[PDB]
Amino acid sequence: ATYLIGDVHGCYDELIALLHKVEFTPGKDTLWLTGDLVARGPGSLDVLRYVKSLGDSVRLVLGNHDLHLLAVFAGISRNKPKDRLTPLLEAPDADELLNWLRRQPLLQIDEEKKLVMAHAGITPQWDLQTAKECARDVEAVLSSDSYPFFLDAMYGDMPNNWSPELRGLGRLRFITNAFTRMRFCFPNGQLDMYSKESPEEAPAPLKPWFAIPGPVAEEYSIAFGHWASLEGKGTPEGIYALDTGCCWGGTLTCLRWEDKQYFVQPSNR
Ligand SMILES: [Mn+2]
Ligand SMILES: [Mn+2]
Repeated sequence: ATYLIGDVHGCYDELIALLHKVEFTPGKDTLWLTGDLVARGPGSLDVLRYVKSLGDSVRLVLGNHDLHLLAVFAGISRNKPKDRLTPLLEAPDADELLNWLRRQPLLQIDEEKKLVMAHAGITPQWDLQTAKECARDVEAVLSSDSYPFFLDAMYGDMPNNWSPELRGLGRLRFITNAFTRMRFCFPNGQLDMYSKESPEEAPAPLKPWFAIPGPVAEEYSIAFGHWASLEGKGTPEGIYALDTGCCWGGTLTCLRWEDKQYFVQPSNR
């Protein structure tokens, strides 16, 4: 069976309870994770250890907090106490865990299930071949010996319009923002990087990226996390928002793909 779970954010206990609820069995089942495995919750270290241990039984995409963790680890960004990352950073296996984490994809594709996963979704300005190429570009940087310079470069909110003619840092920054930070678009598909509220609270003419017909969404289902104030609701058919804010005291949600059956685990507050 195929299980998809949204942003875990270090909520290891809830993760394990949800997986026991479905009798998740490595070797017979596969787990898809939308990213943001770490930060806010208390068990980032345990989460990373367990997910890494699953090997081929897990298909992960990196989110924005995974990338921030990598930036703290390389000395690029400052650690926030609120992120609760110090046990993970001071772990004796920190190097192993994080060199594994930076080698994971930004994008997961399963042709037989017609299923695409990215942390934030798929911008409507992209077709599938382009999404793939951009994922491969950023992934090559992340898994190279020079990933700290990339992490330093990734911060920024422009450019917000895609073009195959984009180059260098602007290209990397747009790819990163589209995959890990996207929520609302302008009618032409151009990215907005300031509104994090629910679709009903955003001012016109902003709409969710998925309310704009895009070539990928026309042929594929798309699962994603990241956008907690969506609360998993309001998506069109074929769009699955899996982040229900477990680390914020909401719930951790698991979707079984074969029957589209939802299983939910309350936050441990
Ligand atoms: Mn996120
Ligand atoms: Mn998140």
